[PDB]
Amino acid sequence: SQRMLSFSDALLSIIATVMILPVTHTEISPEQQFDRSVQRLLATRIAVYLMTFLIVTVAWAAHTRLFQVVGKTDDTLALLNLACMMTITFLPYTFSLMVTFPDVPLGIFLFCVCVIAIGVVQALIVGYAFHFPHLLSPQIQRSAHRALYRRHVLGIVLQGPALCFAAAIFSLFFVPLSYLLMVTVILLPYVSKVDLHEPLSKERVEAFSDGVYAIVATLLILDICEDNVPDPKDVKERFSGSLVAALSATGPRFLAYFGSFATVGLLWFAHHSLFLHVRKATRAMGLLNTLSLAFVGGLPLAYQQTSADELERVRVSCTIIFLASIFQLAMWTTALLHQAETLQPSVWFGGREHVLMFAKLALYPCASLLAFASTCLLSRFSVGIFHLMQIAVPCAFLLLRLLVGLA
Amino acid sequence: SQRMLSFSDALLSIIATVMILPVTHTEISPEQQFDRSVQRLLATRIAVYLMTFLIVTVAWAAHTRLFQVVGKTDDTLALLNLACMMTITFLPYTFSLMVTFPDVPLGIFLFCVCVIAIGVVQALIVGYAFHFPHLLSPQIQRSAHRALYRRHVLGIVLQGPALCFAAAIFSLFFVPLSYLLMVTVILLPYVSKVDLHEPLSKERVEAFSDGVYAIVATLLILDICEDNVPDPKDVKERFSGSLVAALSATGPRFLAYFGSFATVGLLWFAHHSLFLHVRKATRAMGLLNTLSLAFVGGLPLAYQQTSADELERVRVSCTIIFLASIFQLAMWTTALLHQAETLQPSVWFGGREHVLMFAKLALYPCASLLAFASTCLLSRFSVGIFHLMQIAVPCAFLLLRLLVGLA
Repeated sequence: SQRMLSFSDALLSIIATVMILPVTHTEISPEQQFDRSVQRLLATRIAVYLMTFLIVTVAWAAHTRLFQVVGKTDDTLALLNLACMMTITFLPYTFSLMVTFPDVPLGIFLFCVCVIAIGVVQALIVGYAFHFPHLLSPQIQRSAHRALYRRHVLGIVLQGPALCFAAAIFSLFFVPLSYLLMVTVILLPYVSKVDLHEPLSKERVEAFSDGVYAIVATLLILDICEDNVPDPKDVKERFSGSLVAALSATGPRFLAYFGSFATVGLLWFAHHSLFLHVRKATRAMGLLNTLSLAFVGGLPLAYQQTSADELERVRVSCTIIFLASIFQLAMWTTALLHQAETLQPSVWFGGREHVLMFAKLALYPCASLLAFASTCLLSRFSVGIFHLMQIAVPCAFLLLRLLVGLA
Repeated sequence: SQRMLSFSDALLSIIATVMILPVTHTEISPEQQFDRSVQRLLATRIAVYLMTFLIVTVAWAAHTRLFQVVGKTDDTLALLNLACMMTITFLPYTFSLMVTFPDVPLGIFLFCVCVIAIGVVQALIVGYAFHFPHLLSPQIQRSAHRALYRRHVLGIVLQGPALCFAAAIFSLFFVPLSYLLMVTVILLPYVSKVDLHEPLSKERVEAFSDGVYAIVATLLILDICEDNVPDPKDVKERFSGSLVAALSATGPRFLAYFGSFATVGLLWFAHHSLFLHVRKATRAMGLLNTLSLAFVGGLPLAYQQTSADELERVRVSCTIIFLASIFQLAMWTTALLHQAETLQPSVWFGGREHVLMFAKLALYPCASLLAFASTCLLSRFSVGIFHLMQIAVPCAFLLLRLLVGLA
């Protein structure tokens, strides 16, 4: 069923985003005398977040590819894919167990137990589909007489788990540098030396993108609602017998959320407008989408420091913006492959909304590059001015594009 | 556009769920000598979570009703509804500001500022639609000549904000018992003394349900990933130079997540199977759905205590299960209204999957009622046995239903 995939992508997007939580609240204030240690901690949190997001995205891609061939789904497959969701959910904790405890073989053992678990869940799904082949994709067996496709399906869904099991066996009593056998789970699908590897549909990848955009836009208000509300005892504290004082004190956090939700929401708007006119995505499009989502998940942190010299924090925020928006612009740049089967005819080269899409997606990279140029001038606190300009232009952007095209 | 509503419902579901975060981690351990204060704190967190979920659901219903009449959407309306998302997002914090600081008029002022903000955003959306009436619903003005419908739209979208403004003005220098003028925002839509009030579509309400189910299933693994991983210094701590000891110590949390995700996932499965065969929902269906989602959002807490005499905690968990599942069973009970326009013909009274749906939705209420009966016996620790039985039966539930129907 198509609709179970909606819950699938929502839950897997939340799982992909789980790692940004320790990243957002990371004691950014340098009042403690452990600045080098704090920077090392930020480095490891960003690294683990990126790696976990990539791993969960790979798992989600595998799940949706499996559910393309078995699109028709009964209740039993619903329970089986719920078990698959259990396993994908437990993957990030095992990855974190690796990262925090590298030398201990137990982390490798648990992560590969998780990989074997997801693999055997997929294998059970495929076996149940095979035993009653009425719910497959319409052309796999309802139209094709080749049942040998089952062997390829089993291979693609079990190559990873077997390699992870072998890597765990190696790590038990061999050199722990055998991390590459685990990298094989992404290496082998990446290479195509030997219809399973068809690119992901626009609907599912866009649903994942929408879910991750929603969670990264809302996580900062999650932080606000956690403990940023003034306490009943706090009004007696600080000798401020009023609520205006506490609200003003917590105000910069609210300005941070203002900027964060604004930037993330308009990035989602640009991503959406890009994905309105795509009809058949490519693997490069999926890779650029996952990279862009990984780098846009970090905007909460970037704005969280830039709200609190500070030119370096503004630089970090603008660099995150630049990365997260160039990885969106690479999607639209990936039209030289073929405009016929990737983009709608109305948005083709020399199209009706042609320059509209160019500019509507290139303003954010343009804004970040102008910030990079502005770093030279001392009054480089234009990111707030950039915030206002970049949120005000799309309201009148149609008029600006019409004026540019008139000449 | 239909698809922008997907991001709408995802973000608004996350906003509706934001309040369960302080509820989940609420120092349940009674080792502190403030047990009465702890119980009072739990009471206020549950109350604020329920009220906030109801308020955000009302806001989401208003938003989706507005976007039914203006379903065709351009970029400008995308930015406007993003601003509406800003306002709906900020609503829960203002509600919490009320709850923590009741007597202070500032909380009322800020919440009504938020209400006026969402109201004026809706008003701007309606005005932009009116000035260029090419993107309305196909029958509002593309087929109906009555432009007076604009007055009713403005009334329905501005009656709430005006009443909240009046209530704030009252609270400024009158008795603060004027909370009822704010209850009017839900009272007036509830009453129908005087096509805007058409019941919500199955797609949107089911998308909201799927989003909230995903977040409530995943929030416990969020808690696990936050700080439940053993620390690099923790292995030196407790004189346990190994990882097995720390993993076993944090094990009951993982069993809690096992049970939580299992119960929430199968409740989502029951809800989904219920919503496969509905084609036109009613207002009673929407009310029962929002009530059920509110009461299923609390399962994380319930299992969080029941993992950690304890018969009372098991009782709380089973009571939450009972409420969250009777409020689903009331959906299916609401078929006596009309099976023709609510349920698919294959699932009508005396249908093919008739007893299938009855039992498939009634097992969880049956399990909770059996737990209530089992509380009498001393060995009432059958909820784990109930967990295993209730997750094992749906795998073979089709066979059980076939055997029952054979006789």
